[PDB]
Amino acid sequence: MKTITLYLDPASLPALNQLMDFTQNNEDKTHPRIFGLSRFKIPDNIITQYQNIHFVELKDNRPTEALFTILDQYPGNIELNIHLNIAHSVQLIRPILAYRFKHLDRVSIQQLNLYDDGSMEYVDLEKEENKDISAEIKQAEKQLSHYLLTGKIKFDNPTIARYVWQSAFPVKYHFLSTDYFEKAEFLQPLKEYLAENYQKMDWTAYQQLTPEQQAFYLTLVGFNDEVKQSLEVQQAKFIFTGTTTWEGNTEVREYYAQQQLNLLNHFTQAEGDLFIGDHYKIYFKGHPRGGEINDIILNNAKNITNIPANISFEVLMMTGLLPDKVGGVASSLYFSLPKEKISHIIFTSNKQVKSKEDALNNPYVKVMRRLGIIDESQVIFWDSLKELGGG
Repeated sequence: MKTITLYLDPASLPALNQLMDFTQNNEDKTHPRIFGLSRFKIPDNIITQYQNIHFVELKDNRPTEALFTILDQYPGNIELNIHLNIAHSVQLIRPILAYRFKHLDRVSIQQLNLYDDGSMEYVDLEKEENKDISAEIKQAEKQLSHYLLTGKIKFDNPTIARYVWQSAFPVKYHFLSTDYFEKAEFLQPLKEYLAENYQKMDWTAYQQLTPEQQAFYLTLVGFNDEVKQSLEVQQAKFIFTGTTTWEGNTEVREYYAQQQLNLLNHFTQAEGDLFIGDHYKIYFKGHPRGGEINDIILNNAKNITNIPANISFEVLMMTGLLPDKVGGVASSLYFSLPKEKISHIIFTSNKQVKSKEDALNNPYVKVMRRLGIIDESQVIFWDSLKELGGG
């Protein structure tokens, strides 16, 4: 009997957790492993160190049929150890369930480990607030066994179905926010249901491996030493989160570059409304699709250190390199940050947000406010901040 470990995720957070799982087990050079991590390319010089390592593409949050080609290489008795994105768990496991049903005597499912995509799960559960959660769980289970038996996916509550895997297999869930499940009242049937099967996502796994495995992990995540060392200086650190353009009544891109510099100045300058203090080392996390706007900010801000697109907040949290403060333009990414680290989040104008009021009704914002992670005074609409000088 062979165990085969499958690592599947179209997003980022589950993949980061699963690359950590691989890193921890990396002394084992031959354990059969199948990677379907859409955002991460494992280096050739890492791959050639392993035997029985496979790669599968995901198309619409589901591995392609090349997955069966891989499994066929393993005749005889197999048990599958599967790691999944929670939000997409139904689509992701699909081909796995289909393969199992053609080999019921040979192939079983050993364990599922599921991790949060991010804020999405929480924003989705909020939509389920006026339902009888207890009866929703019971139906989801019946519809899950029907999916296992026939392959027919039809869930009355796709969101709740993400949390019923235990009706069928051993499962361990890893949550960004266990407080949400323990404090959201409509969710109590679910909390008591998940019983011994959930845990708070751990961010300290990195601190416990060998220095070689740490290096290995930094490599898996594409974290160059240059940026890492800069994030290690012994000084207060602040990250400004950048953006592109917004509804500012102009196609003049320069205007958006100048205004973001003014928003940064509100954190950076003693005269600014959001002043963080004179002793903070400043960093910049520009929008990936920032281009030349990232260029102006970088060239017109004083000693600001740029952080490249691949080093996400999730990457910093996994390696313990998250700065002391994070502030700037709003992104759902702020959902993952510990409370003590969030300073101010500023929302620019678009179709969904035309004011602070609208900003407070943003989905991920509403759940952070419910959780006590940010106060409404930390939420700011962009044009409420004055223009600061130059000197």
